[PDB]
Amino acid sequence: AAKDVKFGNDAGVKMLRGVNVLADAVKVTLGPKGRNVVLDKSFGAPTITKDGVSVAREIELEDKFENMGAQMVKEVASKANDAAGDGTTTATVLAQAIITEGLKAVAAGMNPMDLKRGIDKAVTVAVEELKALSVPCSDSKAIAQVGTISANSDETVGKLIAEAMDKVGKEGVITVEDGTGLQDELDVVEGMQFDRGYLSPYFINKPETGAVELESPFILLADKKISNIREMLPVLEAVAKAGKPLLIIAEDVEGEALATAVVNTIRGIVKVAAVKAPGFGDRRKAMLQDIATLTGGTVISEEIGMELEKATLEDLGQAKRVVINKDTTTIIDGVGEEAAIQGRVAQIRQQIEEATSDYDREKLQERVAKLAGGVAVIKVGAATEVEMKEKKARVEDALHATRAAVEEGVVAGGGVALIRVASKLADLRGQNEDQNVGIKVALRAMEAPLRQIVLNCGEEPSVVANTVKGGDGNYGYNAATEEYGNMIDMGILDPTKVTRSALQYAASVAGLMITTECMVTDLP
Amino acid sequence: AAKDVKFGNDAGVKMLRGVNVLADAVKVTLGPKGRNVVLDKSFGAPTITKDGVSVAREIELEDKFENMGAQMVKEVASKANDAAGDGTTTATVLAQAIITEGLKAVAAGMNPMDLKRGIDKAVTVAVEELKALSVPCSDSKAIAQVGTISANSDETVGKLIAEAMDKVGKEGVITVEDGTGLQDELDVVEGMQFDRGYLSPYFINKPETGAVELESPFILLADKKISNIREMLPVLEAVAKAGKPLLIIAEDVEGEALATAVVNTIRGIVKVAAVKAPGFGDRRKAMLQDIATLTGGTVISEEIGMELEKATLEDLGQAKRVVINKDTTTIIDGVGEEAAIQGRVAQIRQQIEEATSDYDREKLQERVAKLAGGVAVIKVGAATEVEMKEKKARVEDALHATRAAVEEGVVAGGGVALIRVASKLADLRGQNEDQNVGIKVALRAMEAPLRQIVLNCGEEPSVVANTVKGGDGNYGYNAATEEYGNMIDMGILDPTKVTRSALQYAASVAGLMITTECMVTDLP
Amino acid sequence: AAKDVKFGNDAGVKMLRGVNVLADAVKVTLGPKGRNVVLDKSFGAPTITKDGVSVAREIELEDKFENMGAQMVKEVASKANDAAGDGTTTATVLAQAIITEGLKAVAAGMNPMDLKRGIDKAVTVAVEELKALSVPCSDSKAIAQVGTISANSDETVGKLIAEAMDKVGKEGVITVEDGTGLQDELDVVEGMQFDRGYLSPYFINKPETGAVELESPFILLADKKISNIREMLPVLEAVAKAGKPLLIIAEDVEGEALATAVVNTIRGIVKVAAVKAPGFGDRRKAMLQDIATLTGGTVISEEIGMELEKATLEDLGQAKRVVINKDTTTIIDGVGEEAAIQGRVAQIRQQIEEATSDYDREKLQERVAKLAGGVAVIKVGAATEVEMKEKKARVEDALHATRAAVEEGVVAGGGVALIRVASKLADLRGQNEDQNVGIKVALRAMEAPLRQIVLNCGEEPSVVANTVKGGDGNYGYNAATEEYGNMIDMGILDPTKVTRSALQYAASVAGLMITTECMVTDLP
Repeated sequence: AAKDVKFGNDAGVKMLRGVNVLADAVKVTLGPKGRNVVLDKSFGAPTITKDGVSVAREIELEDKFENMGAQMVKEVASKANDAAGDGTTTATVLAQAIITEGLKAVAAGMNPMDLKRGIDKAVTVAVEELKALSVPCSDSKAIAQVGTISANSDETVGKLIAEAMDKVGKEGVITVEDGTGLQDELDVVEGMQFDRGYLSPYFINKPETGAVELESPFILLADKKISNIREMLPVLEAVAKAGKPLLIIAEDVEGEALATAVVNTIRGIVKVAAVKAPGFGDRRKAMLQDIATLTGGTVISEEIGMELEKATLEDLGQAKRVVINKDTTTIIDGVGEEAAIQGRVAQIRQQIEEATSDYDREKLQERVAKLAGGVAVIKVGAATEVEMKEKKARVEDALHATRAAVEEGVVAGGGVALIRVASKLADLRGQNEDQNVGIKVALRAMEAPLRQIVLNCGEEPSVVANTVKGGDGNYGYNAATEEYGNMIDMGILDPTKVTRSALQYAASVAGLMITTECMVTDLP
Repeated sequence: AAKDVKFGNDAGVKMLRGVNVLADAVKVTLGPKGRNVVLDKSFGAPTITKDGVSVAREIELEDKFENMGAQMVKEVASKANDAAGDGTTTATVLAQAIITEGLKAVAAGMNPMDLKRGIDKAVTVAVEELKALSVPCSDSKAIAQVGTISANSDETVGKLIAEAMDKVGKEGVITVEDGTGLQDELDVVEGMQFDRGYLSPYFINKPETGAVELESPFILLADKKISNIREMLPVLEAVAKAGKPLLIIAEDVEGEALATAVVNTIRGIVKVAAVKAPGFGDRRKAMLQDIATLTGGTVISEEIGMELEKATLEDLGQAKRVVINKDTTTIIDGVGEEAAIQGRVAQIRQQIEEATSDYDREKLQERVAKLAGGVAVIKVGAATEVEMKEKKARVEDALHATRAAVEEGVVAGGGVALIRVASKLADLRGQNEDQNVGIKVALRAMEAPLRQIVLNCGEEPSVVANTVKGGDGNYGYNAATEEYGNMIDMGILDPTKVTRSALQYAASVAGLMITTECMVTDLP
Repeated sequence: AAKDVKFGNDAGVKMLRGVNVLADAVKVTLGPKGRNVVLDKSFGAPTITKDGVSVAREIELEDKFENMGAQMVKEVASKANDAAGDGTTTATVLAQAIITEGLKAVAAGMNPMDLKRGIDKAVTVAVEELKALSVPCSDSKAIAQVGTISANSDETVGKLIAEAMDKVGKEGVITVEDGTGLQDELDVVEGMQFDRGYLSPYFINKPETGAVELESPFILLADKKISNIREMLPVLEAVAKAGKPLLIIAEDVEGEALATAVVNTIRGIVKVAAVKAPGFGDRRKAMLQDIATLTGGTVISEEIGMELEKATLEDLGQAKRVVINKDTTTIIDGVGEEAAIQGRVAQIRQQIEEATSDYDREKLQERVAKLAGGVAVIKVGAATEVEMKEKKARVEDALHATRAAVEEGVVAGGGVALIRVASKLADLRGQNEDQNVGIKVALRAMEAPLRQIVLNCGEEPSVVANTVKGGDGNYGYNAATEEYGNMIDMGILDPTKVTRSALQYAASVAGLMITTECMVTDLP
């Protein structure tokens, strides 16, 4: 359709306005003294929330250009939460900061490309600095401390996490489920998890968390690309007769007839979810085998002349439960044959011993790790179903926070780590002056989160920032108690991974936006 | 419907406005320091891009006249990319330049026809000059150097290209596919390629590249003109039963019932693509035979009393994969019979020996070349599916750049070749003064690309252009490092074919537009 | 009246707009290829001019704020012409340049006060550099060369100047008058000149040059402050009876009754001009004596009981002619008594010998210099009254240019001196980064005049500037011949004083304007 096109500063003011609406709405919720945000609902009474992610989700602007600015920052900042399990609001606050001052410099005549180089440099060094400031979290004592901190100081949740991680490894697969009573339960089970999410977002099940749970599903393993439902109908019918849901693990499901029907048609009659087989090339085939033996099912491969038209229920595998999300599939309890699973693990173990290269060995043992590793299932018990459900949420949150913590450590929370590394980089320079202001732009932006936090406290942000900067190490301001001190000792910290992801993604969009000369959108 | 008609300068200002919007939007992305362009999407978050071809694709204007101007330049400039595999944005920048100054002269009272003759002359001589400035790229060392340069200095990609080209000829057919693992693979296979594109653009498949891939398709060869689906339904049903896609190679498919249903109806149920048989007259029939034997299928000819109503699956040929685009069809792995294929090649080889004219011999051997030539398939391997997919793109790009390079050599990139040849033509003259300004208009326009590139660098374009022009040979400005030097040594070059196609097509529309006196369009 | 008040950037854009109208109108006339400007007149046919001072005089804007911006730059830039006899347009061009980029930086968030400090520093050093680049003009050969150059290469005018200056000193008082015939005449005459201009601009006589000529006027010396006409009427009557004009040299004339009547009433009946007595304190009295003896008149001092009520014609002095302007009064031919004048000069000469301090000696000899110096009168002869009048103008212009040249030398004209000193100051820095951009702002602005000059030539200003900067010494671009070379040898130069005044005044307003936060004006 006829388009509306904007160039330079015109497009600049437009994006800045859309970003400021998004950022200003979301940032009010930042910190222990964060304010509420009311989100209207046609469904009934408005929702009062402090979850900056929920607010962002509702932000859409009327002006096509301004809306483009907001949707850009929203997309990138969301990648932070996906990556580190948190960081979206901080990413938005930083983004707004870098974009605001970056565009000012651009409008002052500075070179966009240089400004971006400077911003990029400061971020590189700053990430190094965060890495240095990081406090590791490896021992079970640490793991529990982080866990309870994330679970709002719940010693029990920390224990659970630490116990699960100890019983399955810090990088092992751990799930959280509803308890059967008062007592918590933990049991490692034959299972597996691979980095492959649902093909269609429309597969989301009851779990509001943006996931899909399937009780006793039938796993269908086919290394073919299923684009049409025709050669799969018989299976679907049989599955339907069983009343059990279905999980389709194929090379890829094309939205021509299969994914089309599986979604558009199966909106209640059946529970079917589809995901891509892990890996590519030959490994894709091997892994499907691992999954097959694990679930006790067989893979349908055209190479062997296997026909989905003849795929009977016995070919389908099964698991106690399966949880799929944006980019992961976890097979919780494979109905596989213990000895068979052990046989494969041994078979692959042998292959590793006779490997002729590092690459082969690596991938080979990654597979045995999955099969031989198992899944640790946490069953959150409580006195009442309400408590149980609430605690379960806490466990899920703490689990993510802790995993991120074991991976890259922990750093002073409250927006102090960012303002810390920034104070160090005061002598950093670049190939030229534009690059230098670029560097300054990033450094000043690193103070935005703390200043926002102190703003919601009704305190003076430039005074607290000035004070925190003058200090050293993990010395900061505790907005909860509104007293200065050692952030780590005060138990106010964030996984270094979320602070890093937040900064990097924020700098990413800020950079793109600062080096954008033209915007194209449909006319109203 | 009632039309709106414009004449002379009125139509002139209209087209100029439509061209300036299109060119200004697209040219911001030119050069190593090219800026970003945001393209709104209703599908979700906007797309931030630097691909001038993507931007152009989105340009549609509200004013009917201005939009005509833009659509004209877009259509011709796109032919450059199709021809040389690149050149569209440069073609647009040049076009804008020639059109801007041409119309000024026209409005000054100069003769449009003369102005165009002058422009046309300058381009003829300039193309000769580019030919002279060209550095050949024939030896495998050169082929690899160009290949890696195109693959962002990836020695491996250059190797691949050179290896493939050596194993199948520099003008042989080479395809790129996904790897089966870490290692790259290369294997010549039974295949063929002819200059015939898809009948309907609506046949475009998953490949966003404006192409269509078909895995294990059934090739239908019919030298009849299929306008109605009736006499083809039985075949379609059988194909459907096989679940395999279909490729229809017929004399021509008419949009009455066949192309209508094949597109409008087959939007998911089946995968059907249609293309015209190669050549015309008797050759059309002969070639279809070649394709038939190659794919192992048989041609349905009304001459022999063949009825499509009775066309069974055994009549249909098959290939491992088929890729069709705007103006080409490539049969990657014909399931033909080795001996049969060899028999035909021999049969035609004999025919060549007993040929009674140059024309006969020529076309005869063009056919044996296709059959006896084979297709070189490159399998891009990598450590991860992401890497593999990214590298594969690089290989595809480098492959096109290199093929263009072997054909017409290579020339100083960065908009330097055009400004070079232009500095030489300073004494060129024509039949008269109007023709002379015509010549000047084109020569000055040849500086547009470099000046744009330098503009995006934040540098002074008239100073760099002045300096580059004063130099000689492949001496230019390296916008990457922002230093002058020998473009070829600095590894900054373009295939002479793209620079040529860009200039010629740009001058084409510029000429038409400059000699346009009336525009007709529907009223709003 | 109710006011309209603006602050910060709002007032910024307003002043910038008013300055751009003023500067853009005036700068079109810059250089040998300067364009014309048409200034409407109700009096008859429009005036076509290239005199940037005339254009500026006509610039008044509708918007009260924008007009304030224009009137500010006009007032300061005019001080340059007053000081060095030229420089107004250059001052305007520079001012526009410094203001344009200064305000950009301010709007970018830079500190106004710092920016101004930087600008001020660059100007200080640059003036030093100009002083160093200066070519002295002292010997009569030089004086003549500069003179003819100013007189459009007229060897005769140069001769005249050099002859006059030699016959009366380089810092002596020289006047230009109409010739009595074909031959030029030059004669030193009993006269004097002091730095005191007319009290009311409404005293301007026939000389359109903004001056007042009085033939055989009666000089009235009164050290009293004349605010009322009452005690002066008798004198005025007597003067009227003589029909001769009158020059009133008093301590000060107050606009209550005297200056009121002398102007508002004497608009044709009499020719009366008034100026303040030179110096202050006791010196004011002494000097009046010198003037008295010089003109042969007597001073009326209340101290001695002198009453203006009784001031007869014999008390009034007389001179062949008197010329008064904005800030100077020149008594051309005092009817004093040779011996009396010689007596005073001797009397003061004695006082100098018995002086007890440097200050006394200095001022004492400044007085004898005036009396004993005399005035050199140049009589411009020609073949026709038209030629005579035209040549006379040339002599007056050349005389001013040359005097400025003897005082501070001469520098490469054509906007080359400014771009020269600027290229040297590339390493200059200040107390901080804002101060640094301030410095850069000034340096870049120093290129504006040459770039404008080359712009009017239809040439590329950034190319010529780049070339001139790369050169060294007085190497520049001759816009007249449009060839590079040694500006001084090519005879293209400006008195160092005008280039200096232009830069300083330009930086003055630019600084004030850049550090202005609020503007107040009446509402429309």
